[PDB]
Amino acid sequence: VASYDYLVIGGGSGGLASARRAAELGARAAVVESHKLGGTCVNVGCVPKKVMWNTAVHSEFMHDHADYGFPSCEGKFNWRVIKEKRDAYVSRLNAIYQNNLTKSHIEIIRGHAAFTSDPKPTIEVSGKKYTAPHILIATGGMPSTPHESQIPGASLGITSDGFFQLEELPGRSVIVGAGYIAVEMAGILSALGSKTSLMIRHDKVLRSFDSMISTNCTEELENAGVEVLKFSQVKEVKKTLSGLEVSMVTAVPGRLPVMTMIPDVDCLLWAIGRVPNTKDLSLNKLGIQTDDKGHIIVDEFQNTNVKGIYAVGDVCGKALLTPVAIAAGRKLAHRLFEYKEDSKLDYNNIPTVVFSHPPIGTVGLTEDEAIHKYGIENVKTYSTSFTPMYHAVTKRKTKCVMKMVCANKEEKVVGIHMQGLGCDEMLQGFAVAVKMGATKADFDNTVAIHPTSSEELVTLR
Amino acid sequence: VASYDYLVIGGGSGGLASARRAAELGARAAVVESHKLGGTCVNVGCVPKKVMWNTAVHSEFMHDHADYGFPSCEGKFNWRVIKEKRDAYVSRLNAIYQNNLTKSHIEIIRGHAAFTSDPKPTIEVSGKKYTAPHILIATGGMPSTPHESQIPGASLGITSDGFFQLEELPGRSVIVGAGYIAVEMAGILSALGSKTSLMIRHDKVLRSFDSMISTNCTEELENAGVEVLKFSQVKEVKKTLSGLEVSMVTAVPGRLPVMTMIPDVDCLLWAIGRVPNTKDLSLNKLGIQTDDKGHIIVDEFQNTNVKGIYAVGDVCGKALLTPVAIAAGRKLAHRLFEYKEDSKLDYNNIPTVVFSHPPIGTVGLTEDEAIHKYGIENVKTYSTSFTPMYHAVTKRKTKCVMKMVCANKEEKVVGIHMQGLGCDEMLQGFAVAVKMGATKADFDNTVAIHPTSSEELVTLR
Ligand SMILES: Cc1cc2nc3c(=O)[nH]c(=O)nc-3n(C[C@H](O)[C@H](O)[C@H](O)COP(=O)(O)OP(=O)(O)OC[C@H]3O[C@@H](n4cnc5c(N)ncnc54)[C@H](O)[C@@H]3O)c2cc1C
Ligand SMILES: Cc1cc2nc3c(=O)[nH]c(=O)nc-3n(C[C@H](O)[C@H](O)[C@H](O)COP(=O)(O)OP(=O)(O)OC[C@H]3O[C@@H](n4cnc5c(N)ncnc54)[C@H](O)[C@@H]3O)c2cc1C
Ligand SMILES: *SC[C@H](NC(=O)CC[C@H](N)C(=O)O)C(=O)NCC(=O)O
Ligand SMILES: *SC[C@H](NC(=O)CC[C@H](N)C(=O)O)C(=O)NCC(=O)O
Ligand SMILES: N[C@@H](CCC(=O)N[C@@H](CS)C(=O)NCC(=O)O)C(=O)O
Ligand SMILES: N[C@@H](CCC(=O)N[C@@H](CS)C(=O)NCC(=O)O)C(=O)O
Repeated sequence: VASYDYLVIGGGSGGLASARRAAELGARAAVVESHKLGGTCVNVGCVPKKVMWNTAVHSEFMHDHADYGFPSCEGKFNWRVIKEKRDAYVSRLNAIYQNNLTKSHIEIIRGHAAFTSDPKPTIEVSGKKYTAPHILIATGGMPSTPHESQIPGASLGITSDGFFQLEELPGRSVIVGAGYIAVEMAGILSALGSKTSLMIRHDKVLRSFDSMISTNCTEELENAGVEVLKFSQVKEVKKTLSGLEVSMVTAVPGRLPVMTMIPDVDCLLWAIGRVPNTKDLSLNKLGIQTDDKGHIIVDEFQNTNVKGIYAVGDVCGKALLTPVAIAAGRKLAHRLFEYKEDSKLDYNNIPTVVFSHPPIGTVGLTEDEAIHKYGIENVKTYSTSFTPMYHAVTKRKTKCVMKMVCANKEEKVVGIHMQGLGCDEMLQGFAVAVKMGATKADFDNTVAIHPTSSEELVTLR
Repeated sequence: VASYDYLVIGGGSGGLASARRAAELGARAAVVESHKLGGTCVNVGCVPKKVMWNTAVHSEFMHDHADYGFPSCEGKFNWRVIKEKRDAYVSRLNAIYQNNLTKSHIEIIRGHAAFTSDPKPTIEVSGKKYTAPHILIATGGMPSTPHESQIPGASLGITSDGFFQLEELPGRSVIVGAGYIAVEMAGILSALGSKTSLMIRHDKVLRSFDSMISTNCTEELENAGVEVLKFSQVKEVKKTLSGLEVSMVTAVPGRLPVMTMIPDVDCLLWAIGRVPNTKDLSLNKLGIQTDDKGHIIVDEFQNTNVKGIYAVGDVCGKALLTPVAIAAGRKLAHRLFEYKEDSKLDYNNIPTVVFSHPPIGTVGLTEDEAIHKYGIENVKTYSTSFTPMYHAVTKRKTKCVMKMVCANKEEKVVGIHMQGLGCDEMLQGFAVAVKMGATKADFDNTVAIHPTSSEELVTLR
């Protein structure tokens, strides 16, 4: 039984960040990884998604070429070209992260870890045992898929994982789900030329975001040529002579249900949820608490219910973002190796960008949430809607919407919501100000930058 | 003699903003304008520049088309197309601003104003006299040009004003100056295909910015194909059979001066400075103080040395930006019409974006300025240099540089400097945080947004 100061299970964002910080503090750490380092962020998430987004962005801008005095650009996107370059870039990152571990003197244990029956928390990887007074579980999650028992033929569809394996642009694609990943995929496929449908169970996408964003976002998708099938769900899928055939039930409220067949589907993409990766850990051998979805339960300091066992990131099922896993993993290392007992991540005011077209940036409370938190009488919002200067000369148009949620008399800024060109790079610094507890006067007292979209947030009235 | 509560001379940013705010407060105001409403911002500055920038941006992105899996885009930019659309957009703004005045019940007095000999401050416009207990001078400035006496043939070159009148893309262009406007013009002309030279008196452009920016900016220009003629100046200009011929002296220190002729120049653009527009105001009839450049002298509350006469904007020659004139004009109206005596603009921490390629964002103190203000021992900087993810797949490259200047033990953030893709929209919110007095811990305690360029500023080490 080889002993370490810190044993990290999972080599993704959370696991890598925590191990690296602990190593700086003097800990002798090891990272167990069964697949590729970089985990979801590098291999099948953040990075490859962003590259594909940059690609779709090129597609749109190329529609405006003629308006801007250039000659029309004629044609066919070649998926294999960018696919090959994207994969290579991912290969470059795997090698970098491996190097990052080595230079820090972190040992890399390759293989699948599982807890043992042993009294003091001990894991086994490929017959060998390993132990540490501090063990971090950061196994992330995976895409959820329907059971054939509930939706026959479900296994004919792919997930975001399968998306990153595609070698050609699908002619006809149907995306099922209404969350950010669904929105993202539909927008990329559609910009690149796939005939795309997005199938949602209600009337709007991103229903957990501020209602101004869910509304605007659903409209922007339609305007960009994505067919949004509202109040619809898949009843069954089947392999026809040429592609798939999707049976769906549409049940608009105040109406009779109607069954529709969607034929000649090349790609059926499930974007319905993510499941934690805890199933093969043997948690129960130590009685580690999970919820009924398999998520590991932790307190505010990332402690599990077992002493010296912690969990961070997607496996805990809260705020499923790379920077959250990183920050929680870092704070945890300072708590354990620097004896900072108050060291923990504040889960409020975490900013999010959704890579739609145009992109979405959000931080803090939605209008409804502030209304529930402070009372209708104590909530004031400010908002604007405009056409970015970029489109002053284009026939194609996109809008920019911004909303500021204030609370109390002081008008403390408790939430910012926007969609528009530039919003992806604009959010970060306002998130700093929101975190610091700025009020509307703080915003108003900052001189504007002209001409930009960003200045709109500092000149709201 | 028609009397008003507030008389505003000049219908640009400063004048329009002040008059509109005063009118909201109940003032009976009039705006005197001899040309077009919107002044420099609308007609020959901010707006038309930004449109041209968006156009040059299209040019660059179109170089990356093939890398991104698209077919190569072949050719010739048509200047007249965008020029016509740009002019129309400007026409649309003039009509909007005129309307904005009308709905506010602001009278518009068309013509050129000049002060009279009359005891109580009174102006005359086209034979009629006008008076008010409060008179704002917001006449802006103009491009500076050399005297034929010092540089023979100087009058063959054009200014940024003339740039907005060009009907065709110049084949060969030479820009003289090292300030933001010079940088901006060279970058637009060069991206659009003009064979461009930028002639500077020293070794770097933007010498008043942080040295990290002046260095990076000069390098980025060279990389983008702009020829930067260092330590050079124009000795004479002459009209040859086909274009202009520019005689220049190059005087590199540690070297002998060398005279060079630049032949076949289509466009010689002077971007050497701006002069205040006070020459035809008859200031001396009231003894209003100016400096030796003709700028109006004011105190911290925009008061001139004469009671009930104020000045804002470019004519005062400090922080020559549209949003500064606007903010100072607004604060002044609240002081005069809302009796807020402490109402004034703080000229510290004003943010600036330079529309280069890639764009520049700056706010607060340069490294040298903080060193002079707090002492070497009390200044700590953090910086980074990286290649934006956008270029992970392109053969063409641009860099992103960021620098944070901290002061004292607390590490208060006193200056932020960056250049890179997205920097134009990224600056605003960090400028809010800087204004509020954030420290490095405030930045560090804000969760990052991945993957973006913006996150680099919150994860500096
Ligand atoms: C398509 C997609 C797009 C996304 N886009 C973004 C985005 O733009 N921005 C953003 O912030 N977030 C984004 N996310 C979410 C972000 O990727 C995740 O929140 C983040 O990767 C979670 O990190 P983690 O460390 O919890 O887990 P992971 O990164 O999943 O790491 C888990 C690791 O543990 C390994 N492992 C699992 N079990 C074991 C075991 N028993 N033994 C050994 N190794 C094991 C796995 O192989 C893996 O490498 C996206 C996610 C997806 C799916
Ligand atoms: C090429 C260029 C690009 C720029 N780009 C930017 C940018 O991107 N962002 C930014 O923030 N700033 C930019 N600026 C600077 C910004 O335009 C100026 O700071 C701003 O317009 C100054 O406003 P103002 O009200 O002082 O004067 P102006 O806007 O010049 O207004 C002066 C007005 O007074 C009128 N007038 C003058 N004298 C009289 C008189 N005697 N009687 C009647 N009317 C009179 C003039 O016709 C004019 O309309 C740019 C400037 C230029 C030249
Ligand atoms: S996609 C890989 C992830 N990288 C990042 O999110 C960048 C993080 C910043 N550079 C930072 O906070 O320092 C990832 O998994 N990173 C793990 C890591 O240790 O950086
Ligand atoms: S280019 C014309 C200028 N407009 C702006 O700078 C936008 C200002 C913001 N909308 C704001 O601060 O409200 C300009 O000269 N504006 C004058 C005005 O009164 O808005
Ligand atoms: N600031 C935003 C919006 C554009 C903007 O600033 N527009 C001004 C002209 S400079 C406008 O349309 N003003 C008209 C009005 O007052 O509504 C951007 O640059 O996209
Ligand atoms: N955040 C910036 C920089 C890109 C970035 O985040 N790169 C990471 C990969 S996700 C990297 O190269 N890491 C290598 C390292 O640790 O230096 C952007 O998105 O452009």
